[PDB]
Amino acid sequence: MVSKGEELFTGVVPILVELDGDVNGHKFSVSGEGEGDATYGKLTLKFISTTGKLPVPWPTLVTTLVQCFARYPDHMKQHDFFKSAMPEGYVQERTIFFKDDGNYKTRAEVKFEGDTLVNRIELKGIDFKEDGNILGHKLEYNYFSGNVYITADKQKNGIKANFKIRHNIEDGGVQLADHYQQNTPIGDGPVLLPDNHYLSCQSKLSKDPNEKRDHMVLLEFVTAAG
Repeated sequence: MVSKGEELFTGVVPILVELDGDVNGHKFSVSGEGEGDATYGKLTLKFISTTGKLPVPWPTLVTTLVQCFARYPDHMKQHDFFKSAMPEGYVQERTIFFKDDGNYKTRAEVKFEGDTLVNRIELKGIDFKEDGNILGHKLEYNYFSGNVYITADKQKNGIKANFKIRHNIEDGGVQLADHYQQNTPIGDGPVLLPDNHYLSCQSKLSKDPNEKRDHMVLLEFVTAAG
């Protein structure tokens, strides 16, 4: 049978993202608008910086800026924690260790507001080197992929995940970002605790030729597997 929360994602769902960030005392805000279609695991979004000068590369913010839009194959639907927590939603927490540099710590609440999926985020970054790859803006703006490895966290009625992102440096090298993640439902009802599996993710960053504010256009595909 079709799950309650699963039925909320059969079609195109509008998305709003709101992030407040503080990286080594540099404050910034990001507003995102777009849509997701979990039938195809497809997200299309436009992000705009609204306050302080964006102190970090846009690519380092992709993973923080809604895994309920993952396409879960039919044979895997009973391992989809994310949709099962809806519409009340879940809290997502991460620490993102940038190798030989600082870390982000994030807390996000993901839920429906009416028919819109909303991601509200607070982001704190510390210990970043002021001429490093992040504060020095030395990362390429193009494309990366990821495998989010998900395990059940039945103590907290949620999940844990960890994964690595390799961000291309302009010089040719790679800036590693080690992600550690926990998700806990906001409601008190039953959620699907999954067997071990992963999310295969692909992110394509682009620019709106007409847009003069600091911004990021994102096309993303997310597919459960394993």
